[PDB]
Amino acid sequence: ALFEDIQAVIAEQLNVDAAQVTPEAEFVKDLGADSLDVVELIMALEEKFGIEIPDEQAEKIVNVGDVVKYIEDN
Repeated sequence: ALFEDIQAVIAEQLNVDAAQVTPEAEFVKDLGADSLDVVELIMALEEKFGIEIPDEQAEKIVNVGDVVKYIEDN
C-alpha cells in the first residue's frame, strides 16, 4: 500500500515510530522535524516514487496526509 510505504520512509528518515506517523501528524509540530528535515524527506520521496513535487506544492505540505495525497494524485 502507498500509505505503509511512505509512512515507512517518514518513520526511518525522521527517526520516529511508525505509530506516530499518522495522516493527521505534522512533520514539524508532531514528528519533531525541522524545515531542512522535510526538504531531505521530500527529496527521498521524489527519488523513491520518481515524481517531482513542484515547489508551490512542497511548501503547502504540512502533514503526512498532504504528502500521501499528493504522491497518489500524481
